[PDB]
Amino acid sequence: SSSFSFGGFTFKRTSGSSVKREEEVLTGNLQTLKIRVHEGYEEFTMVGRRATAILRKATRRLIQLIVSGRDEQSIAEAIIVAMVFSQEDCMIKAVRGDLNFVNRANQRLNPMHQLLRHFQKDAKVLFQNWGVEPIDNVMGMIGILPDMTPSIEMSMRGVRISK
Repeated sequence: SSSFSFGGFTFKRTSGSSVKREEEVLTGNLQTLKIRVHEGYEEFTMVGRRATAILRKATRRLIQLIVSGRDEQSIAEAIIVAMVFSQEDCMIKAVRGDLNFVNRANQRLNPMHQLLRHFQKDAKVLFQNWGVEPIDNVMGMIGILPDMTPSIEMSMRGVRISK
């Protein structure tokens, strides 16, 4: 039906539904945010000049993120955007400080953009609370660790690398 841009990446759905839903979450700084949650399985591609990815997800959970990029750091940039987009609660909980990002008109960025801006600042807490898991490298799936170390043994939950 159509694309969009978020976090410096063009998104493009390739399966799943666009119904809305409101939910209140609580950050790790005890601030309340009101977010628009897509309930159901949806699948997107993500494209930016130094990385591209496939993102599969369901309700407030990332199923799978396969990413390719020029290197570890361009790959990390794809990962942070997908984690924020996932909307998972370990993501919401990784927030420190109040989020009050604004445009040049002193209007609030929307809640999703509040999260994105926070984690673009720095994703260390995000990555450390996300969860790691074993990988099968007999299937060619490369892993990446919370510190950006590539590994053939583990990876941050749901994340795999392919270039």
